[PDB]
Amino acid sequence: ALWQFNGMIKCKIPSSEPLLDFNNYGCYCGLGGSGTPVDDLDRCCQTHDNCYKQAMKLDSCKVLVDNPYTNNYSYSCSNNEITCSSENNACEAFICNCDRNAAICFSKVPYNKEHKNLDMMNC
Ligand SMILES: [Ca+2]
Ligand SMILES: [Ca+2]
Repeated sequence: ALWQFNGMIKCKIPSSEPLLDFNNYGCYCGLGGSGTPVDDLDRCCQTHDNCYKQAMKLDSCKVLVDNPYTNNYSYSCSNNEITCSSENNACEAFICNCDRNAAICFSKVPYNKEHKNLDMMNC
């Protein structure tokens, strides 16, 4: 679920405010997205967007009770490291990994403030 994804980002980037810093950035970070990514962070979000699209088409996930935004899974944060629990079912496990990869990607790229709130004519 989104609140668990927020927890993962914090696990990796303690000094961030997830829902604020990674929203309305580039052509892909935030609800929706399309066009040419403007930088590396924008590319992480393009990848995460595609992962969620795949999860919504997974057979093990029930239509739209098991969606990525509200499906809770089991995970743990150990020394700024993220672990998806083996007690999770198939659908829960795929979503946990989408979030895990994004949290890591975010922690490995630069944040360019000049790319906040760009108009669509630039994508
Ligand atoms: Ca997006
Ligand atoms: Ca669940």
